Amino acid sequence: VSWISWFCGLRGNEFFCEVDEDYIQDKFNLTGLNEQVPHYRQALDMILDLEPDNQSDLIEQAAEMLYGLIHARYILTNRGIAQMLEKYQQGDFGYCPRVYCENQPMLPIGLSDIPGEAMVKLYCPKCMDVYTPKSSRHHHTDGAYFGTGFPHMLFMVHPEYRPKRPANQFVPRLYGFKIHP
Amino acid sequence: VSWISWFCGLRGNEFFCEVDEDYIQDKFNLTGLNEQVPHYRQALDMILDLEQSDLIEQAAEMLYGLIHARYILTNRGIAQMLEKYQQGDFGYCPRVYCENQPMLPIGLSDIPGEAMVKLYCPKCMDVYTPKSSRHHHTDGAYFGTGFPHMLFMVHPEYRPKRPANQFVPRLYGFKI
Ligand SMILES: [Zn+2]
Ligand SMILES: [Zn+2]
Repeated sequence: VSWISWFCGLRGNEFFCEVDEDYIQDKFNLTGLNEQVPHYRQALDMILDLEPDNQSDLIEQAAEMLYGLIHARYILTNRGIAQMLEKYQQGDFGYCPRVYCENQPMLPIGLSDIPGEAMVKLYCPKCMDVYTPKSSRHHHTDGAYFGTGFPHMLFMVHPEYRPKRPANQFVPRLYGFKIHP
Repeated sequence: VSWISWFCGLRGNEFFCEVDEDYIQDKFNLTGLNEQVPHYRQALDMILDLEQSDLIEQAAEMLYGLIHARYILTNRGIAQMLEKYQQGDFGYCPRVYCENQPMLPIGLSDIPGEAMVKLYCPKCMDVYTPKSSRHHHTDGAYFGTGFPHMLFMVHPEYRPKRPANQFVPRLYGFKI
């Protein structure tokens, strides 16, 4: 088992995909992450199952953070997008709660690209609005681990997947009478 | 425990309120329900606790449910519901920018067996599907289509201030 497969397999991390480590091997992708997560190299090795080095517990955390931040970049590359598109087709991220979006499958998104500013939310292509995950096992995931441009990039590479707009809409009525507004 | 209290207490019936039986005693409220639910009077007694055809029940629920939809249009009903609203009994709007605005139960139709009860957001003014599954077997008709409105059109002070914020898509800090 890889550190990564283990992570992505944990409960609450259903929204993540396994980042190809080739991507991680290209130092050019990790630009500026070093000046962002504590124990950078120590955490980077841990993610790569490389040599460790006394509560080396706080490391796993920075490994999460690091992994998380890398993920946000990865899913902008075609492979990442492909892996995510697959989880999309599997409904891994849930479906739009809005009644008239008829369970349109959602995509994970971040309200900010800066860490620790907001927990990952859910985007609906149909709606084009963002919602809060119904599960709580997802109320501790940083939106920054997904970013703000991911959902868009995906659809701006796979347009055939964009949904047809809602054939129906909510129409308020008191007794069969359309109330306005 | 009274049948009604028993019912409203079951799991999955958190959205219901206890209908004052005085209301039930006025035959004028039950107009046309008799030609809608099977074993009408048998089911009506059961609801009032009056002394495998455990179907006399399936209809008690239906009947109760249909009565409920009417009840919550009366001030008492509205009051009891408004209370459950203040308690968040119906959940909050999933929409991120509605900042957990508490919702109200609603029906997409007043006709039975046509759609399961959905959730209305005053802020949003849109309807959503309950996140729990224990609510995916409740008829919207037991709540009706005009209830949320009636409530707010009697308790305006409760209408929410519109969203101070909105979703703004961006690729890299760039509104797109
Ligand atoms: Zn939607
Ligand atoms: Zn709302």
